[PDB]
Amino acid sequence: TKPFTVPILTVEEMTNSRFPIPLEKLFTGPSSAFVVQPQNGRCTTDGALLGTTQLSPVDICTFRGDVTHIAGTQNYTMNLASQNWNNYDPTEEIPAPLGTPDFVGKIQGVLTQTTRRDGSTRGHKATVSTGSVHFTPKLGSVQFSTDTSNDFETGQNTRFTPVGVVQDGSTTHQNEPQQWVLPDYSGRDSHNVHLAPAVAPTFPGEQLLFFRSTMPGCSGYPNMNLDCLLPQEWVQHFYQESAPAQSDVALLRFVNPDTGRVLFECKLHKSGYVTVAHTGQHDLVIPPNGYFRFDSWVNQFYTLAPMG
Amino acid sequence: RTKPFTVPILTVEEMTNSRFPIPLEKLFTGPSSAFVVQPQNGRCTTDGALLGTTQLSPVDICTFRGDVTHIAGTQNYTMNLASQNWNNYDPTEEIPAPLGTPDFVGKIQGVLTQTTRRDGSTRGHKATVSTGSVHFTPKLGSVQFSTDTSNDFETGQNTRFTPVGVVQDGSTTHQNEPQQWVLPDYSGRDSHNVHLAPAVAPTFPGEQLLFFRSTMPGCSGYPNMNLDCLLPQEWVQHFYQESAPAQSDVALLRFVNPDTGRVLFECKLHKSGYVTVAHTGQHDLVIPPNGYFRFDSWVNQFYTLAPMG
Repeated sequence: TKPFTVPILTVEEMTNSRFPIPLEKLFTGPSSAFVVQPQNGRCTTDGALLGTTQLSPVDICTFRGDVTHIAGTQNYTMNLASQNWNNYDPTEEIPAPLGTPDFVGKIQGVLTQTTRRDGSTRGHKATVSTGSVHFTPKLGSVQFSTDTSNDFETGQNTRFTPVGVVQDGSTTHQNEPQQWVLPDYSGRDSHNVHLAPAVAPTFPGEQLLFFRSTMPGCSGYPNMNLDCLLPQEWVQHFYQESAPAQSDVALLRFVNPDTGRVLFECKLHKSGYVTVAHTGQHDLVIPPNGYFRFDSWVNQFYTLAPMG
Repeated sequence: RTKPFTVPILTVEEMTNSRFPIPLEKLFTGPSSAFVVQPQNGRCTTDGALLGTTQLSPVDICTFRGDVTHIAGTQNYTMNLASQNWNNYDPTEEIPAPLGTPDFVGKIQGVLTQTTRRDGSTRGHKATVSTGSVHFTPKLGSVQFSTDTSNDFETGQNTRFTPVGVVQDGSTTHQNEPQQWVLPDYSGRDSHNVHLAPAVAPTFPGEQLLFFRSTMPGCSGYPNMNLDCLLPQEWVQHFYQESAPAQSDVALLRFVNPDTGRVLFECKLHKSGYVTVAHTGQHDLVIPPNGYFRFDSWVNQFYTLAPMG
C-alpha cells in the first residue's frame, strides 16, 4: 500500500494549528478535568479534515466580510464571507466557517479595509470576543469592538488579522482566554453542530501529548497557553499524502539526530491526536533539532516505554 | 535512478504567499524587464535548497523578534534582533539578512506585542517599520519601529512584531509604494546587500514569468498592495521535504481542471525555482477555483510551451 509518514520537521520548524504562530515546546498533562475538543488542527492520519479545520496556517482565526456600524458605539458587525470572498453558506455541514477560533477569549487584532472605487485604505485596532452573545459565526455574523466610530465604510471588503489575546487585569489573572472551551458558534442557547470529536487517553498511564505555543498578549494577564493536537504542518501533510491507516495506532519515535538515539516514543492515533506514557504535567525537554519518525502500525494495546 | 519529483495537489487559493503571510489569490503574468525580479523570500530550488532570506514558516515571514529600547523624545523604538527561536542573531551567517526579513521596500504596519517575564503582564501597540528607512539594518541585527506610545515598552523584555498590512502617504502620488520589486538596504546605506538569491527572468522567446499573486492589506492611504512571489510557500515547504533530484533544467507542469479532466495551460518550473509561461502581455489568469498544478516530465531549456491564452 502507500506508506504513512510524518514530516521531518522540528517542533520549532512547525506551526500551531489553532492560532497562527509557530510551535515552541511539547507538553503533556492530564485531560480529564477539562474537555479536549478543539475544532482546529483536526485531521485523520489518512488525510480527512475535521471540525473547522482548514489548510492555510495563516487564515486561522481570521475573518473576511463586509461591515456595518453599530449606532453610538465603536462596535461593528461583520457579515462573513468564505475564504475566497465568496458567500458563506451556513447550511454547509461544519461547526462554523473554516478557521473560526475554537476557544473562548478576547482576540485582538486589526481590521483592515481597502475601498474599491479609489483604493483608499484604513486600519483600526479591533477585538472580537468569542464568548460574546454577538459571536455567531455559524450564522454568518460576528461582532468587533474598535478604535473608531466613523472610519469603516459599508459594502467594502474588510479583513481581520489576529495578533494576540487579552485579559482584564482588574480581575483574576490568567482567567482568559479559556483554551479548552468552545465558543457558541451559533449564539446563545443554540447547539454547536458537526463538531470534531472530543479526545482523551484510552490506555493506562497515557496522557495526551500537546503541541504548545504561547499566544501574544496585547494587554492584561492573559493565559497565553495554547495547545493543539497536531502541528498544522501535519494536517497539511496528512491531507496531501492521504495514506491509508493500517492499524489502530501509528507508533512514532522522537529521534535526536545529534546522538542518533531515540528520546521517547508516542502513539499517533488515526483519529488524529497524540498520546505518551507519562503521569503528571511535564514540559518536555528536547534537542532543538529532534524530529518525529514513523516506525510501525500497532494496535490499541501496544505498551509505550515511559517518557521521563 | 531516484525519488520522483512532485508538486503539491493544492489550488492557488489553498496555498499561501511566500513573501508576506496572507494566502494566494490569483495567477498573474507580465513582462519582467522594466524591473528587477529578485525576491529573497519564497526562493527555493526544486531539489529542496532554500535561498536568500527564505525560511519554512508561512507565519514568520515579515516578523521580528528581539528586545527594544526607546528613542528619546520620539515614539520610535529600536529593536535588537533575535533569531527565530529567541537565540542570538549572527550577522556573520552567510545570508542577506535574518530569515524571513521583508524583501521589499515599503512601510509595513503591524503590532508590537510584549510580555513581562516576572509577572506575565502584557501590552501591545500599533507599530510600523519602514524598510526603506536608513534605520532598517536587519543584517546588522537592528531595526527601527515607529509607534503608538512613548513610554510603554520595557527594556530587556521579549518583543514580537506581527505584520498586518502596508501603508502609504495619501498626500503623495498614489500607488507609489510599497515598491515590491526593490530590495531593502539590508545593511543600511553605505553597504552592499550580500548573499542574495539570484535575480530571475525569462530566457526563452515569448515566455514571461508566472507570478503567484496576493493583495496585501492596506492600513491607510493609497498603497500598491500587489505582491507577487515566485513560488507558493507551500511549494518551498514541499520541495524542502521531498529533496527530489532535478533531472533536467526544467520541469514541465500542467494546470489541470479536475472535474472536466482537461488541461488549462502548461508552464515551465525551472530548477532554480521560478515559473514561466508562454504569453505576451499582462494578464490575470482566469482559472477554475479547484484547478491544481501537476508535474508531467522533465524537459530541457528549449521545450516550446503552448500559449496560455
